Amino acid sequence: DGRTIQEAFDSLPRLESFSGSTATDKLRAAITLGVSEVAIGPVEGNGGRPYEFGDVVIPYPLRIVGCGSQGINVTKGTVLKRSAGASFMFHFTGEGQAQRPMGGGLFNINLNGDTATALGDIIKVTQWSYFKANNCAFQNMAGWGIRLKDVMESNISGNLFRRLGGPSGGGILFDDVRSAVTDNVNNLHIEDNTFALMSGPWIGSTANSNPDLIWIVRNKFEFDGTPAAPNTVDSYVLDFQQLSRAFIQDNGFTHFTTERNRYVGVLRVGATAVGTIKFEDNLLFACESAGLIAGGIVVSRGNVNNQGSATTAIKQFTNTSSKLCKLERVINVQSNGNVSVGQQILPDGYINMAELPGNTRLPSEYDADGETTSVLRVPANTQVRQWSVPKMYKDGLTVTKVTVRAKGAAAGAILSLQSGSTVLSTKSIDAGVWKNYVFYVKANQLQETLQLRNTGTADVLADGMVFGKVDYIDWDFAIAPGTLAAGAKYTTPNQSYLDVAGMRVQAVSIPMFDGPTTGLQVWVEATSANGSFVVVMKNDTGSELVTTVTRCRVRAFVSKGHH
Amino acid sequence: DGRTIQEAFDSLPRLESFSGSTATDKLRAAITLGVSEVAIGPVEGNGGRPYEFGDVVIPYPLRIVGCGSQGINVTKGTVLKRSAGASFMFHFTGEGQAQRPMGGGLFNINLNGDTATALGDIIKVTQWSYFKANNCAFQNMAGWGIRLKDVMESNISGNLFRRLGGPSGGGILFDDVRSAVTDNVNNLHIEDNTFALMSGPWIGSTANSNPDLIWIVRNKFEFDGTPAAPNTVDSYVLDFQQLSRAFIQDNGFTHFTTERNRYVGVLRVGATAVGTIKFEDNLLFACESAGLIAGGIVVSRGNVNNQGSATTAIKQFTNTSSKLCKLERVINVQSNGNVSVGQQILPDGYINMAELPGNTRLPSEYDADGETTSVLRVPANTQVRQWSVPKMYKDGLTVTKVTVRAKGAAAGAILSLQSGSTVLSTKSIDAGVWKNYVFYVKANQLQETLQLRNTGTADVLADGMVFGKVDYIDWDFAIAPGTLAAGAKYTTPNQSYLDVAGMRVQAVSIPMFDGPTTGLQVWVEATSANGSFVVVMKNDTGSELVTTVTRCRVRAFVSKGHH
Amino acid sequence: DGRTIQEAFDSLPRLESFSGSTATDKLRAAITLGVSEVAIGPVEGNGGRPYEFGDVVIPYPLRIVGCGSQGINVTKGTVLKRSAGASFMFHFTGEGQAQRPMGGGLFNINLNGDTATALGDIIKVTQWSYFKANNCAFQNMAGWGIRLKDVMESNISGNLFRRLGGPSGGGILFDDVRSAVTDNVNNLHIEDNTFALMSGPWIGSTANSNPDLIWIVRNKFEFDGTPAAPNTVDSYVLDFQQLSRAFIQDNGFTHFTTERNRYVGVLRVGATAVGTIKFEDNLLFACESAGLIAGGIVVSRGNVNNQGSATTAIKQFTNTSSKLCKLERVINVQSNGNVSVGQQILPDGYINMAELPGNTRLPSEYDADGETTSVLRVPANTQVRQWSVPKMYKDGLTVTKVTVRAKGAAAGAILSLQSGSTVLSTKSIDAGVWKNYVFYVKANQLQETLQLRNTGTADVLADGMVFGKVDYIDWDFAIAPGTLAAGAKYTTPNQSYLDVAGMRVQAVSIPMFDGPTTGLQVWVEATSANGSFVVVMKNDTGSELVTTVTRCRVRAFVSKGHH
Repeated sequence: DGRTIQEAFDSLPRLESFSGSTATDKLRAAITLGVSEVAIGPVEGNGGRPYEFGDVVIPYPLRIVGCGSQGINVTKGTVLKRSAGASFMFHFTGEGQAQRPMGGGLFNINLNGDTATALGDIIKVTQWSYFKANNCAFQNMAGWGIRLKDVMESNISGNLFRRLGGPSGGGILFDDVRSAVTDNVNNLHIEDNTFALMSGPWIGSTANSNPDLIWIVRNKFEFDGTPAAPNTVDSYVLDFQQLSRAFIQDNGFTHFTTERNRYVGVLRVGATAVGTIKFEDNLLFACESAGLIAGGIVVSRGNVNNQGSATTAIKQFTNTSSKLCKLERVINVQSNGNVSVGQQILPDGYINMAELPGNTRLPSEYDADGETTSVLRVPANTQVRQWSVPKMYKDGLTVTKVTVRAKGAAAGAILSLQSGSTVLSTKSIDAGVWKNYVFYVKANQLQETLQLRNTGTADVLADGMVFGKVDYIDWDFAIAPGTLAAGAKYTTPNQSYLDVAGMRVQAVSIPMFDGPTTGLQVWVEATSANGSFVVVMKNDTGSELVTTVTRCRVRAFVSKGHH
Repeated sequence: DGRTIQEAFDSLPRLESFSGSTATDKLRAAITLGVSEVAIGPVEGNGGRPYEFGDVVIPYPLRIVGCGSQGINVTKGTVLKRSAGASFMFHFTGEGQAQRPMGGGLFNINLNGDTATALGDIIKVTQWSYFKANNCAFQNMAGWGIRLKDVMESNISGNLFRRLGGPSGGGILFDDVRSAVTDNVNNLHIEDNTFALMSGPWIGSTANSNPDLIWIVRNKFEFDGTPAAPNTVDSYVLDFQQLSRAFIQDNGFTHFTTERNRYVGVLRVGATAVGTIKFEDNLLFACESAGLIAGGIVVSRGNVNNQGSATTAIKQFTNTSSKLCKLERVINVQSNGNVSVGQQILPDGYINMAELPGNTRLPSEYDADGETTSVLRVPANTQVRQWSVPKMYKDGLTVTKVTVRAKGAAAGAILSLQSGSTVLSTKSIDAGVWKNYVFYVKANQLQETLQLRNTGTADVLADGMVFGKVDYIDWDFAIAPGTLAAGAKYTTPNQSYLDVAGMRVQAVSIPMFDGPTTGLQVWVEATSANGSFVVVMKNDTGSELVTTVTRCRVRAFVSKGHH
Repeated sequence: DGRTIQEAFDSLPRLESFSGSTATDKLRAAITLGVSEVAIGPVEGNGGRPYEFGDVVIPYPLRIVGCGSQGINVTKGTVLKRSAGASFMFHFTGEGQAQRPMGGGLFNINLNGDTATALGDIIKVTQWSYFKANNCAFQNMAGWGIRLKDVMESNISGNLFRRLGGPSGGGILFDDVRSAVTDNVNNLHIEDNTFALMSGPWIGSTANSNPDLIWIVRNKFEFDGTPAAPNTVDSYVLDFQQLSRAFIQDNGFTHFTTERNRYVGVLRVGATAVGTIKFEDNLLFACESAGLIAGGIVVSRGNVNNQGSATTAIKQFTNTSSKLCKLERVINVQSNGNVSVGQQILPDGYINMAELPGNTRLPSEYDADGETTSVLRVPANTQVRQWSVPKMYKDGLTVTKVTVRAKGAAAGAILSLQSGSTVLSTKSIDAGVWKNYVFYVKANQLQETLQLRNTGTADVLADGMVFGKVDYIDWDFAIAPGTLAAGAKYTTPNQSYLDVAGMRVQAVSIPMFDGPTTGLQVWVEATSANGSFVVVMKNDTGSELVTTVTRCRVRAFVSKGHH
């Protein structure tokens, strides 16, 4: 002893070597002793061969430290191979534990499956928190690299994932929740990683996985080739049947195509997905499709695909989500720098109705002819949406206009534009077609908020709207000029600015009519300084003129007050 | 010796064990020797108990390496407890050092306070650079986790912060500058961290802290519960009384409410804060308010709150900053996917005046009725803002119009629109109310720049403006038709296109007037190809007509040149 | 032996000590043995001096582990100095290797050059993957810190770079590709780093480097001072002669000016650069210029410069790229919070033509007078761009208008607006000047897509366009009133709504003419309910009137259908 102070036999560097019979049977000698960190040394101390573990169960936050690195090659560093017919290599599980396991993981380790085809899992983590897998590899099997169930607060960064998955595998799997829907995968970082040459979902989640607050950022995903096990189904690199808050950002994705192992899209989001998925500022190369969004709130912006050697421009998300999606185009630039798919050219001032606030839950649905393909279904006697009027417009001197693109599901839908419960105007909605419905708000009618409501008896599908100030209002009114003797004239009823615009009328257009006014000399007389007017119609023919018109119309122009 | 080459007693693995009497008195034996790295081994070598340090002072970049992990549990890994009545556990300080300490920190260590209520600091870092605290924990006291004064170039990532703070504590504190305002906290990364169940500011700064270039990104902040010490005051998760360049992005924030330990908002920014704070693309859940911005330039976009179980939609930032803030709505989506707070519906083409360039410092102030609540105060004889005219509009054939929303602080404010020192037109500003002031720029007056100036004698508050091309210009002019005999007519003075629009006039509206024109047949005669015109007013009554009008007006429509 | 189980002499902790003669000659004893990890201990075991390596070649993924930290100071931790006249310290190379090196690097090491002026390289990495350099320093020479050739999948994060470069050095260099253009630098992370007081490019690439998928994020770049070797040429902090997919985001940049060692700009991008460079959300302080973009697709948004003590507002990117660039202003705020350079005020609805899709590669070029300085050159008989018409506009009841800003390179350019191969209308383009060319699409002509084509015989330069719905259409038509006897009148040919607007005409303006209409009383008669009309011109003079006009024009207003 007397090692200048302590004793010798200082197995503080608890390497695998101190334990028992064989590597895997040393197993719980490691674990039974409840040692905190175990060194695993390089492939030199096992004679060029990897240490071979199988079905090792870790019930406590055990650091397995290595002296390898992220990388495919197996000839330098710590290397670990799954055993002949074992289901997993390590199962870090707090199932049955009084206190939940918190910490531990895999540091500096090249982890392989026993064979390039062994279905199963490499590393399972169940009911655990603050697992880290750093500077590692996960490779060489046809099951899942890392399988996660009820794991929180965790980190998987700077690793390689390769030759993983197939028919019933993939990379990192968010499995079903363990018990309650809150026993999910949440607060997990997947960063700085490299994914390559894999089958199944590269990252995925099950139909009951309920994941939340997932970072998938600054990774590199690239096809690379087909592994031992090709895909049996149309596949997506990121396949999340459920997903809540998620950042999927600043990643590369390269060569994901149908012909290349059936990667028909980059991201797929299941119908039952909820929370906000940000798919933003990814740089793609020669990818076939952004993917399929069947559910959730998904925001996609800033993504750019260089088409490279691909035969076609990237296809945009197919969206059938029942929820607001804001899917800005994935820009397609050809390898020569030419844009062949640009930003979506929207109608000026277009707002998809799902982007507006409202007091009723209104599921979105797919319509091929909707501006964004996504439209609200609004049943009878139900608010569409209600929004705040800009403070610059509430000056008593601004006419505004709402144009809404709508389709009746059947006969009898009516849209009303309202200020609160006051009905401003109504439009009957034509069944079965998209049409633009125009509603003007006189300057004296505009208040704090506006709403559209279905006041009819059938469902209306609401696409989007344009709302804003206008500098004129159209006006049509009854006339009855009758039969005029030679030289006789008729003067229309007064058209008060109050009725026309709700505010001073600056001027009007020439008047037009619901029929020919042959032989009528027409002019306008102001009846007040505020732009009220009559139209005068004088028989200029020299003999009796039987007029036919019964309506007159103008465009009335509006500016401010009297100065 | 002759250890196949060297000597034995190879205390190159300098564990705590080689030093002196007790853990803390080993203290400077460690430190006096000036050893670079010290291993601290797991809770097994101290008999299930943590090693207990207090008031240990580190004057040199000392790595304290551990074999623990980020995590709450104290039963596996390196664990360190503050001592009975000690103020701190470690003080990494370069106070008095000839050369500033640069490096060192805390690697793989679960750090606890002696008791869940001990006010003080766990870890203080003063006058230091390139401190790293990685894979750690900071927990179990009512003071500050990490206290920072004059620390630069540093990193605190992948840690847990929990059961910290209260009345006079919090998580990570940016304390006052040490001496000169440049002895601040700058270039610090706070990433990949987990904050939980804490009181005070989770991250904060003092009124004299002057921090700059701070990342707070891809962390998880969640209420979790109330710790031993509840908040005594209304609190904010991020409370920066001073802050310059800062990225606060891609974080989760969950369940921050008044009822939940008085977290009345997520972010608060002090009045004296300066540099650009980016609060962007955070995903919130059941949070009560974005917070209160009392100062600085703050940009907030891309944030989305899922309201979840909260009773109310998230409230938006209250902003009283004297400086430009660009605060895009934090979108509120209900747990069912329904938007109940959408993006702010702005007037079409609205620009808040603080977003424009100008040659004078003009502090912003709060006005409830301003479009963004933030408005400029512009004293007499002072420029409001000046901007560049788009090159597409400077073709000699484009009329433009400025609409500015303004309120006089008192009688006598005047806004002038100018091209350089040339005054284009003026509007007297009404005291005490918001009104829209309209200024037209004839096509022949538009040059390189435009400016608004207060040319009056009182302050004007400037909200925002709309500036853009228009396809018409309103025009009003003097007439004097007088008394007309039967059949007699009056022709107005010529209305030159040069005066009307400054360019060819395409057409005009019907003319209106400052009073009734009963009995007057009115038409327009072109006087040139370029749209100049007179109005003719003919007495169509058959007897003497005494007219009353003295002004005529039209809308004049403009298109391009003559072809 | 019988070390309670194993043998003693357990040189599993392979420190440098076990090898051979001297540090560098231990060289391949380390390497020949093919040891995976080598510890290098602190400056204490070499008597206060750094271990001094030179021209050490590593052909296999060797971890060189240290117990230092990122930092300038050389008195605590592992420190390594280049030798007297050696070209490099380590060359991690897989040149000649059967299997490519994958893994290894530099962990916890302060790496210095022998002298502050030694041109050369500190660390070269050639033909390698998954190199990591973490928690390190790279300092004290006038050559390159890290030189990279054919390195992939790699990471350089959390390091210090200082007193590096000069005339023929810099920080991190992406050197030429090794053999095929795919033997590049790709999938590399440069994060969390600190750059300081350096010359040359801080990060750069050669004219043949072809880099792809580079992160440069959340670093701190600051002038700091001039090193031993000042710049001999105008320099850029980031100088990438070639660069494809790259994220340059969330970085600080501080005090980069011409006077401060000739940093004339922050980023320079070479003419032959391709793939999408995102320069986004950087926070600059007292920087002189964003830089010079001579090539590639570059997207720049969210950047803000606080001018601080600098004398001038930051200058914006100079752009001469042949490819689409979307360069949103770098906002300039003065140290007092006043904006002095705001967002670019664009014409309302402006789209630079390069942002649109098209079937032909059309290189962009510089024009000082272009809205963005970047314009397309479109030769004869070639499409300009083609875009999709918004679905809200394709209702058969919407008139739209294209305004395109264009300059003929020479006489004879013609722009045609077309729906597919159907020509809607044409404009001859004036040589040598920018002009706005207006094209109206009647409501009955609008289909699925629109295109502009050069149908002339010279090149046209295309700046940008405005495309959108309009609520009127201008119309001009032939008349022949001739000589009218007293009281006689002329009625123009019918103006069908079909010809005027392609849809119902709501009203028209007063008619104007190609000359004076003195003495003509003019009115309009509707000829149908759908807004067709004639103009009547009656001689109101009482004697023969010889008219002179031959054209009449109106603005025609359009709304929806008949209800």
